[PDB]
Amino acid sequence: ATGYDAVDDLLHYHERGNGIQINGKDSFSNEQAGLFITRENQTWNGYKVFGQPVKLTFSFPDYKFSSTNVAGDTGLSKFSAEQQQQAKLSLQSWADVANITFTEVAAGQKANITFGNYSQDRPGHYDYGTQAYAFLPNTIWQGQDLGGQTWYNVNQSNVKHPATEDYGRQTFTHEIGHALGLSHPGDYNAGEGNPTYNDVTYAEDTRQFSLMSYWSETNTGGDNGGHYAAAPLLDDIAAIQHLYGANLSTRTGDTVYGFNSNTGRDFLSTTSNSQKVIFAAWDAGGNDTFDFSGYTANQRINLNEKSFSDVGGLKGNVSIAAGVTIENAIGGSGNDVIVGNAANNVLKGGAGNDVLFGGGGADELWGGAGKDIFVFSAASDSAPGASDWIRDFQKGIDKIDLSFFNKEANSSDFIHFVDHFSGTAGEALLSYNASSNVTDLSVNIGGHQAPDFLVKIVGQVDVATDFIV
Ligand SMILES: [Ca+2]
Ligand SMILES: [Ca+2]
Ligand SMILES: [Ca+2]
Ligand SMILES: [Ca+2]
Ligand SMILES: [Ca+2]
Ligand SMILES: [Ca+2]
Ligand SMILES: [Ca+2]
Ligand SMILES: [Zn+2]
Repeated sequence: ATGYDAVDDLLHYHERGNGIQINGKDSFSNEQAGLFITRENQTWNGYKVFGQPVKLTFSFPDYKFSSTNVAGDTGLSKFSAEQQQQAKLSLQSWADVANITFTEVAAGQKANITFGNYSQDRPGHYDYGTQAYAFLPNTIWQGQDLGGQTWYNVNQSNVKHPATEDYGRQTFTHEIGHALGLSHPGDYNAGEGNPTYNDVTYAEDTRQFSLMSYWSETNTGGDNGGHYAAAPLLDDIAAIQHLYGANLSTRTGDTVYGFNSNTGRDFLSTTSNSQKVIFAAWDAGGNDTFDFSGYTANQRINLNEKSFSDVGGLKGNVSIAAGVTIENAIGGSGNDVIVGNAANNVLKGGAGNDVLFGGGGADELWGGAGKDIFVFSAASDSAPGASDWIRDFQKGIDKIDLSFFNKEANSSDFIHFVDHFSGTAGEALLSYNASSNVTDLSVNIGGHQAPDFLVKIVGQVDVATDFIV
């Protein structure tokens, strides 16, 4: 396959919405999913009151063991230090993406959101079957609002030890989601008490898209390698930003995600090949980098909004929220596909045989070691006055892929190299400056005397060996 083939594949990964069908189910857009996840229309600001900020209190009540909660469970207890630590990280991950402020109050004081353990379904009888539950805002029961109560079965090791068992951390984030107004992404009525993914309302009801889902990411072709996302995923972000607005203050500086991270978030960071990230990135400003340099797997990194990447040997485990511009990407030692966006991007392949695609804007492309391919598919990819730079081209090793153009023209003779321009569309001209070590690649795509495409290349280029046309 050409570099362009790989780029095209990654660009059309997890297409959604616009009425298409997936797995025999309706596909929802990110926006549609956010609305459906919030279909109960309940918020802490009121019924059908959307887009407004909120300040909420939370606490860890000192629940009495022989007490019985509103759901009929007993053997209650206070959250441990470990549970409190992880719950606070889950709270923060919601506050990162929407205009929610969380403030802890004392155990005995009235709080909007509470956390408690249960262990028995009736006195003296331990429950090994259930996991957790919570009540949405404005859930009125016997005249009282249950909204904000969250409850967890501490017999489950993941609930007891969420710092080392990542399903426990996901469960905290999930139940807080309910406490904020999110539902499961379907009611699964057709399942009649024994539901499966076959009972979803829309195809993207999986853990690839929402941690409010219980269905495996594999149902949509994801693969999280046995791990569970700690923090709100792509459609969760749409849902909670619908409810309380997008947080425009978050990570507005120059932010590095992955290796060498300055996020100060465990779920956005890694320090080793074995530590696998799973996240949907929310970022409100600055010049940002997806640094996946420390992974050995073949990776696919897409810097477009709402798009999915294959990172660290997982599939569809990294994504970028709607409205977010991520500028730079760094691949690992594997054979990577790296696709930029309309902004100026710095793309670095690292070792391995990589495919780089800058797209629009003035991009800076580093193949690194290996046999790399730099792909172009529009004049606007590298317009005179905003040219791409390929900063480390090695003749006889790297390649420039212009194959899109002759495929589109259905002609082997559209793109062709000449020693001088004539005005004929398709002409390509190489000009080598041995003094500066820079080669110019100019192409007349649109059919004018002045070329409308100019790539600047550090290094010699051998026309006989270095192109895919
Ligand atoms: Ca940033
Ligand atoms: Ca940015
Ligand atoms: Ca690489
Ligand atoms: Ca770009
Ligand atoms: Ca490389
Ligand atoms: Ca290279
Ligand atoms: Ca470009
Ligand atoms: Zn739930």
